[PDB]
Amino acid sequence: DIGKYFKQINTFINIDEYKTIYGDEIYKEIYELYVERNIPEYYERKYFSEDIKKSVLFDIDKYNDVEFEKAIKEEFINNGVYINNIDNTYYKKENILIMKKILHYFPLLKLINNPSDLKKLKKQYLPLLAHELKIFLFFIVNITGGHFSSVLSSLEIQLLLLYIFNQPYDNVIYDIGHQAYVHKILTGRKLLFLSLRNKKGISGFLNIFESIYDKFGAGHSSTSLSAIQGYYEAEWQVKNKEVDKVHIAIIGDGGLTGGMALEALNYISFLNSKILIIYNDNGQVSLPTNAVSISGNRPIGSISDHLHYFVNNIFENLNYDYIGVVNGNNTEELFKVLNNIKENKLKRATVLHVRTKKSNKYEDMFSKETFTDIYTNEMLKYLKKDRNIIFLSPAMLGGSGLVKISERYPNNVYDVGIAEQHSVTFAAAMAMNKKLKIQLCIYSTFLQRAYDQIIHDLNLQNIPLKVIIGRSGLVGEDGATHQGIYDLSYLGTLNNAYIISPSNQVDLKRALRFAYLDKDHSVYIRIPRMNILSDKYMKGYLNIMDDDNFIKSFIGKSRIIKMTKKKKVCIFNMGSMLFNVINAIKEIEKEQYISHNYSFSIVDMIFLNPLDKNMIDHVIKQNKHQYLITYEDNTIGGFSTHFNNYLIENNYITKHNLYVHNIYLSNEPIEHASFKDQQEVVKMDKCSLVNRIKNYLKNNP
Amino acid sequence: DIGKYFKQINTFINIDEYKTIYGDEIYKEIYELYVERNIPEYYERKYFSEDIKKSVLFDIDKYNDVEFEKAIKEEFINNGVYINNIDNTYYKKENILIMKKILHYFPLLKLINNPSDLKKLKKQYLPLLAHELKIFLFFIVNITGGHFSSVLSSLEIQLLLLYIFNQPYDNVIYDIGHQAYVHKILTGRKLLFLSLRNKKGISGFLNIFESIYDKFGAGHSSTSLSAIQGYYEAEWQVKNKEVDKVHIAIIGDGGLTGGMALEALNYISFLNSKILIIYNDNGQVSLPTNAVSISGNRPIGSISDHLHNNIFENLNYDYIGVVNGNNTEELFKVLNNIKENKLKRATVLHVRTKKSNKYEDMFSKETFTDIYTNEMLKYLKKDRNIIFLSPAMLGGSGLVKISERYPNNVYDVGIAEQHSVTFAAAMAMNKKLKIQLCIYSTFLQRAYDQIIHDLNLQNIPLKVIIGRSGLVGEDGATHQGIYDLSYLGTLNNAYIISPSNQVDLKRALRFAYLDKDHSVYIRIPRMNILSDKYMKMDDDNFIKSFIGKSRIIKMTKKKKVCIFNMGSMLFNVINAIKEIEKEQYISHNYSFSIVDMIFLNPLDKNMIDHVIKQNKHQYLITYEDNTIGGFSTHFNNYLIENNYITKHNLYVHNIYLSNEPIEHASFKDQQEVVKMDKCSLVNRIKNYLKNNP
Ligand SMILES: Cc1ncc(C[n+]2csc(CCOP(=O)(O)OP(=O)(O)O)c2C)c(N)n1
Ligand SMILES: Cc1ncc(C[n+]2csc(CCOP(=O)(O)OP(=O)(O)O)c2C)c(N)n1
Ligand SMILES: [Mg+2]
Ligand SMILES: [Mg+2]
Repeated sequence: DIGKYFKQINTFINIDEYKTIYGDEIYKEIYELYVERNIPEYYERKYFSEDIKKSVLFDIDKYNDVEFEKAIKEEFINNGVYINNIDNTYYKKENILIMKKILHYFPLLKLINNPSDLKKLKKQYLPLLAHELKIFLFFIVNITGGHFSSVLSSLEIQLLLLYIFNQPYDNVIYDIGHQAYVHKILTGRKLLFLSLRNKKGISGFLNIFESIYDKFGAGHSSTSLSAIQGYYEAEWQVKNKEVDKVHIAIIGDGGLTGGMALEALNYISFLNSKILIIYNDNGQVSLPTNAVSISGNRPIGSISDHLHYFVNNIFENLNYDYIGVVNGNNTEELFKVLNNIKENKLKRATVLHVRTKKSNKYEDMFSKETFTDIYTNEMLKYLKKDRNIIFLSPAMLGGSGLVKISERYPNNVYDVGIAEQHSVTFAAAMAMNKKLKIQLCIYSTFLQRAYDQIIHDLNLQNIPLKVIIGRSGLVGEDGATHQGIYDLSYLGTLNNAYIISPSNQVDLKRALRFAYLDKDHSVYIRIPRMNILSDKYMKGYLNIMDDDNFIKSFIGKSRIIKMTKKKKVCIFNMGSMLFNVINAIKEIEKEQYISHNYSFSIVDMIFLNPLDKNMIDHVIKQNKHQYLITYEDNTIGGFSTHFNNYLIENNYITKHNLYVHNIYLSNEPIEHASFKDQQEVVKMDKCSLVNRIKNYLKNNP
Repeated sequence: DIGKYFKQINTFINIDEYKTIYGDEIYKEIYELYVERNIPEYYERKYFSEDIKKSVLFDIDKYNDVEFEKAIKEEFINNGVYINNIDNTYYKKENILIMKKILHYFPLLKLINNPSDLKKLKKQYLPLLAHELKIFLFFIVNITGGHFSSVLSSLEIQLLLLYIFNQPYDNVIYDIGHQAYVHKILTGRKLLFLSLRNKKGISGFLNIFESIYDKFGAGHSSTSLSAIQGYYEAEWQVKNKEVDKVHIAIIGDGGLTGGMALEALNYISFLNSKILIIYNDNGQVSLPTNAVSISGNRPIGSISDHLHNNIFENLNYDYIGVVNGNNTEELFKVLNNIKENKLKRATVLHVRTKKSNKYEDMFSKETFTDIYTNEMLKYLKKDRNIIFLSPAMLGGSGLVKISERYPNNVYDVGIAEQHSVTFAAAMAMNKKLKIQLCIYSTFLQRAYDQIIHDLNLQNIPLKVIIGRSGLVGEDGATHQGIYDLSYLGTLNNAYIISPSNQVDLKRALRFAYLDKDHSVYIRIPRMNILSDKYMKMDDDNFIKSFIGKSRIIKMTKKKKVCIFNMGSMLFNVINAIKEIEKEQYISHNYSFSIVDMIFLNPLDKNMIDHVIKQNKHQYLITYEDNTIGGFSTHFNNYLIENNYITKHNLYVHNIYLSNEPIEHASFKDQQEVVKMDKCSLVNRIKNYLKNNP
């Protein structure tokens, strides 16, 4: 029985305040439908002004598998879902059965699948539907995972934008897309929601390849305003060269802190684009915000404090029509305002300030701890003796591991909001002080915004700034928007840039000890989004001093993993997926053919600038290895470039008759899936490795 | 005679308004010193409170060459100039003699060489000095080149900041650094100002390797506020772990339009950093602003409209009202009050200012940007659905002639590279329009998360025009476009075209016009089009014959060596090949072939394998106008995929721009420095051939 889960979900929701917010009649309706479980016999007549064409969910028992699959495919196509991008296993008969079992406990939600079925609900009962969605999320994101609180924050906004305006004819764009689950539910994607953030399933972000209701997809913030202005200006130019559409952008307080968002706001006002900007004010700018920083728990930004006090303001100074602070969780008042905007027309850009609420084997080779925990522990140890370490983060204190540092040394942490560019330049200016050590913690994907500051402001001036790069390699369920696979490819193009790519926690400790002791080098350390390897794995597989000796023994000193005449093949591993190479090598030697006609050596590279050419020439010229295969956890242009270019410098292929091969993550969007599945997709896992090495050995003898 | 130049400069400067701005006494002093040329005999007593220790500029005749060089080196070192970073020829005896000749015509400027010598001038005569600088720039930038109007815009700001505050103890940071010539003049670098934006001379931007008075180098806008906040927070943390110094940032209206500047402003207010922000309001946001865009000549930004409780007051800033920037007395009053007191809160001093008041035989006068403009206008004549965008670089990108004639077709977004790329991408999802984004190579470095995450990930068919690719020249290392192929080549769903001459550029433009399903990048170089003397179809046929179709330049048994050229430096390879065969040894033991590659994605492996398996070439050398990770990566990796080097006895070499800061110099000198010129090419190829036989 699943009813106990729904009862517990309802208990977790404060039902008493429903009366005060809405009214006695609304409270009674909600209590009867969702608490007393009293459903009318003809509730469709009571709650809907017109009859609704039901889905194939209620005619499932009368279908064979082939016909049922064809019918569900046609239904998804007619509701705008590009079903060919979803694996068929998802829309089978059993999955639809499970979804029906879930939806039977939702009298109004089980009968709504498209905006047309939404508009047949009586307006006065809109809060009731808003309650059902609230339970549904609590049942789905609990099982599949993803962003939760932000979805509840803007539930009424999505509901009312679907109810009132005519999408997809009218353009509506969200900012980060991690809170638009309700938008997906009422646009034809409800039945597939059990496949959230899996292989060939529903993404956690809006995608222009899932449906037509997703005008622009994003996972990086501060993008909605520019995107919606582009939509408005294109739809204005098309008519000019020959605007009944309503262009709406929903951006939160945190998103507006980003520079691109501010530029877009300024330009939207400047051009006077008839865009409604729903500023979702919720009190959260960074992740998280309750953490104590150098500026307290206050949300980051003078705009945030000004708007909280104002609850002429900033928007009015920028020549915006301002509708006062309107509750975002009140369907009545927001309905009034949005319906007025619909019936009328925007004669100038308008900001609808809205207040909302937020709080209200493979497995045996990885332990529970994370590399970021190791980073935090080392930084705490180094802070215990030296207080001149300054940490910065672009609104990612929790992910970067700085929260435990901000609590204990609040004056040592600067949370600049979503200000990657500002974070880099600020930290660089703070690193010019020889009496301070500055470490900047930023994700691999977010450094793509600040590469220009890394090059122009940090690399030209040789400023000794330490940059900690988190979430490097394959992230997992977040998707292609969060793929940290461009670190070595863009950092390796710069001089003065020491780059360290630890594979296990020991190399991470040594890299951070070097960064602590170093005072004249800009050092980047690539921390993977991965658990630390197990000690048993380190001993069995990896086979694993004063200041001057350590510094001499660390920089550019690669670690040796494994060391009719056989052909000798050496693999140069750079990155964090060395475990795949080790297991592939352990698997290959079982077969007699390769174990008789070949021998293998594995060399672990921890550096990209400078490179350990001594180890390369030890393998090439001393032990006379034949084949050379690189293995990097990065896309093209990384370690393969440096290894190939060093060999081309010295013309080793002519000298030693070397066959060369390269293995790296493919240059195709690594879609949302698990980390193991992501390894399997790019064919970089153990079995794919053994297959590829066998093919290469047996193709070039 | 040099006096005629000074007379012409005096005529070019409006001296009548000096009376109205300052007063009759100041007008009389200015007219007597600078117009009437009535210089007293003991004017140092009249104008200065204390005596000034003169430089070796007056005792130059008493020295030999070596002793004078040592003395001037010591003088430069004691005035803060890191003279070891400047070529010795710039402080020879003759250069100092010429600078002395120039300075003798400046009664007060010849006697001032450092802040200490500046503070000995009477306050009432500060306008007089402010006039001298105005002439001096009018004489030096005219000879050396660089940014001119912006320096005159903030002349009083720099002069007064030097006069009033204790630099370099107090931290003062400018935004872009193209406006700080007066700051360089009165910090010990005046004598070297003839070597402006030359090889091993003084830069056109503030550099932390030229002097201690430069606290943060610039070149990309929107950086001053973050840098000054970093300085303030470091100075605060040092004291906390154990602020008498004044932290001042001078940022203009255009600089604040950039997103990083806005974030820095918000965060400075948020943390209550005691920073004085001199908002240089001049009415100029983009380059230029008089161009007729979709919004006319109006300066870009609602902040510009609001200014030119305010926005600053809403952001919890102390606001001193609009103060004139060319009035020395009023700004002196305000800044002197700030000095005598001390900021108890972040303060924005709104200030209003004013803005308007052979190698050679192989290049013609036309620039590839002109070709781009002509082609785009020709295409606009038949189709009106072409939309152009640029981040505040209409003149440089070549869009001015497009904005003037099709104002509804151009969106000048200010310094909004990120906004420009995302805006254009969202505008490119409309299948009824063609969107071309024009952006410089270095400025595109700010727009990378949007190129990857927003444009390439969603396969949006946006055309991007990259200007100033390769070596730019006098602008310096901050403007080096040597990362286009290294960061764009890591892109699926991305066609990249790197024309070497105008014909390939026009073909790329025709493809981008006809194409409707690909994101196409075209690398226009900062170079003139090649001379026609040097060089000497339907839609489906052209599209088939263009994409991934490289061009052939030139094509005991001789060893055969082939060079794969990618980029815009093909003329160097052509001349190197023409020169190398003159020697009998190489012309007997080798034969050469040159293949011009125009595409990084998709690649013309047909031409590669034609040279590698049909004509049976032996050696392979790549040549690109880009840094590491560009074409060399793709060529080497393709050869590694097919294992051609092992099976077919290949020697491989690569020639690309060095990964070291290419300092400010001429384009020819910049080619010489990276050893990528003709003579260096012949030397390198000879060495490689004769080292691996
Ligand atoms: C450019 C960028 N930087 C950082 C993040 C990480 N991030 C995700 S949630 C968040 C803050 C969200 O703030 P807001 O816009 O108010 O969203 P809400 O909490 O209202 O959903 C941040 C910094 C991001 N998504 N994009
Ligand atoms: C990041 C960046 N984008 C573009 C440019 C090109 N650019 C040079 S001058 C200028 C505008 C300068 O505006 P403002 O800050 O008012 O300077 P001022 O005219 O006062 O010297 C621009 C966009 C630049 N220098 N930096
Ligand atoms: Mg928030
Ligand atoms: Mg300006």
